[PDB]
Amino acid sequence: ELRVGNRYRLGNKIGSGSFGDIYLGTDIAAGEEVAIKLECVKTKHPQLHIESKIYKMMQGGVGIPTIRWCGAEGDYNVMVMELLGPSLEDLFNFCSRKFSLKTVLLLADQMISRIEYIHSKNFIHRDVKPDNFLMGLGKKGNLVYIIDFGLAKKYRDARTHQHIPYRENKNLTGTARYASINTHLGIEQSRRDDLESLGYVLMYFNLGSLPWQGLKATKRQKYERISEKKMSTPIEVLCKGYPSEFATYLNFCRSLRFDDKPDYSYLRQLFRNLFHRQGFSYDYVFDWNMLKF
Ligand SMILES: O=C(Nc1nc2ccc(C(F)(F)F)cc2[nH]1)c1csc(NC(=O)c2ccccc2OC(F)(F)F)n1
Ligand SMILES: CCCCCCCCO[C@@H]1O[C@H](CO)[C@@H](O)[C@H](O)[C@H]1O
Ligand SMILES: CCCCCCCCO[C@@H]1O[C@H](CO)[C@@H](O)[C@H](O)[C@H]1O
Repeated sequence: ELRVGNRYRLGNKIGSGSFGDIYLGTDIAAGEEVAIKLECVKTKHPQLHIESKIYKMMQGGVGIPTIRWCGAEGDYNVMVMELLGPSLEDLFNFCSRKFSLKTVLLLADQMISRIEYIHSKNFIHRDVKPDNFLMGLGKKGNLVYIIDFGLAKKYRDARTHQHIPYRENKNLTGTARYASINTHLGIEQSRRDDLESLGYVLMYFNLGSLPWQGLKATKRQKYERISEKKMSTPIEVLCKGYPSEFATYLNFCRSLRFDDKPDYSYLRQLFRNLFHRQGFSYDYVFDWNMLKF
């Protein structure tokens, strides 16, 4: 039996994290399960304390995981969080890697709002991907949460709101599959890039895979092939067979200037108007609704 924080029983691994994997655990006192993130202290660049600080700054926002405890204990840095439900990637697989339009639009609405919230607190996320959105549990089972602040960083000064400077020659940060075109080009990430990535996530959900997925290969040619393919795929080819709003969303995000504040409301309204034009009911009945978590 393994214990951390003189309070939590450590269980088995439930997932990966940017830096440190995630384990199920039990809060022995409260008789409740929790999620426990562990980072090895001999890791080359320890990050967990920084990440926990970001979670603390995000607290109180809708769809932000609650921190219960953080501390170092011997060979591990430990972060204990409220347990959440499955990831959108888990649920996508459950659903045979295709979501209905209704589900994609219900998800888009919340996901835009999560990103907007992180931006409002002065950070960019930098790794918007299905694995980093989790559904809640119980009464919050239809709430989408955003997680993993391991790659996040400030994009503006907290007092003046002066934007970070434009620069280039940046190494890739985040998943190549969902990176913005400017991220592939080595441009410093900013708010538009989180939103562009979300655009690719929504098309991934619509399509089942993206055109730059499953390319094969030095240091390496794989990322270069992804970048080249993504950069040369016409939006209208990517989005063929799906409502025009998906291409409108992507063109909008791509046209944002480096320091522009995105019109989040416009983007949410694009999808909401479509939702209601289609005559969907906003009843939070997702494709996985037969699962009762
Ligand atoms: O990861 C889960 N919880 C979780 N709560 C967290 C709280 C904070 C953090 C943080 F990042 F440290 F902040 C991470 C967390 N991770 C979780 C709960 S259930 C599950 N996975 C399936 O049920 C499933 C797996 C594979 C295929 C299908 C799956 O379920 C379902 F429902 F999709 F079919 N994963
Ligand atoms: C909180 C409910 C328990 C979640 C169980 C889902 C576990 C499946 O998911 C996973 O567990 C694997 C082994 O099972 C690990 O090796 C992987 O890191 C992880 O993807
Ligand atoms: C309580 C009943 C819910 C059963 C949840 C099990 C979901 C298994 O999960 C999955 O679904 C498919 C079938 O294995 C596969 O295509 C996916 O890759 C796999 O991840």
